[PDB]
Amino acid sequence: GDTKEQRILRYVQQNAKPGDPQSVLEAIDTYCTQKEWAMNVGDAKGQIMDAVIREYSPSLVLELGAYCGYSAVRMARLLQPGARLLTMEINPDCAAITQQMLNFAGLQDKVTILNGASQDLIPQLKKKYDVDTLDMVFLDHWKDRYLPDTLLLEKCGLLRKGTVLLADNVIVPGTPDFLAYVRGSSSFECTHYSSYLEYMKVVDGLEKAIYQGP
Ligand SMILES: Nc1ncnc2c1ncn2[C@@H]1O[C@H](CSCC[C@H](N)C(=O)O)[C@@H](O)[C@H]1O
Ligand SMILES: O=c1[nH]cnc2c(O)cc(-c3ccc(F)cc3)c(Cl)c12
Ligand SMILES: [Mg+2]
Repeated sequence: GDTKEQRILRYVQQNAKPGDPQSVLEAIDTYCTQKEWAMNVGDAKGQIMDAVIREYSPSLVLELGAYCGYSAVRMARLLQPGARLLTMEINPDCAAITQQMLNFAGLQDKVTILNGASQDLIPQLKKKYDVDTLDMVFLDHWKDRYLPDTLLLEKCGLLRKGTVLLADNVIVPGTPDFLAYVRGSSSFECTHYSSYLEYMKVVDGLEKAIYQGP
């Protein structure tokens, strides 16, 4: 009766070392490679995300799209003490898996799961979650939302000079509108990171777009 996501969690629960985030990541990677593909950011693009977290050391990170919690584990494990991750997930079943995955890895104290559509939650961040500004945003939910969620973040005043946006899948499935925006706009300084689609040999990439403000 397991969903694909419950199958991933079941595999982690019996194979990974409890309280060990790295072991959790390794187990998910193993499942997706050997048994059944899933849309985790994956290890190859994961290395790029790790480098970004390490370089900028964000105290408040926002993730759009949690799924099974793979990327939340990846990022949370690298956050400095005192730092926090907020992750938005529209699907309550995925939000449940993500919560269990974080609990297993022992990272539940660094992460808060917000349930609902990013378009609905973003305007609530300041009032309802005491957010000042964000240090980093990881966009990895659905391609049609990348551009409007970015403008929504700006409109709500959640980005500041230096805020790092990191977008997954800007090549496959591809996000031409978002790319047109960050690359064409003086409000952003951009870097493309070429890599591979999770657990595949197909080329994909991340885009890092750093907000310069007005
Ligand atoms: N508008 C939206 N707001 C919040 N979540 C959304 C959304 N549109 C799609 N999603 C969710 O975004 C997820 C994309 S898959 C996310 C994978 C994850 N970032 C990882 O690397 O581990 C799905 O679980 C889907 O339910
Ligand atoms: O919808 C997605 N949201 C967040 N990340 C995603 C991802 O990393 C990959 C894919 C994808 C790419 C190619 C393919 F053949 C099937 C699926 C999707 Cl579709 C998403
Ligand atoms: Mg993705």
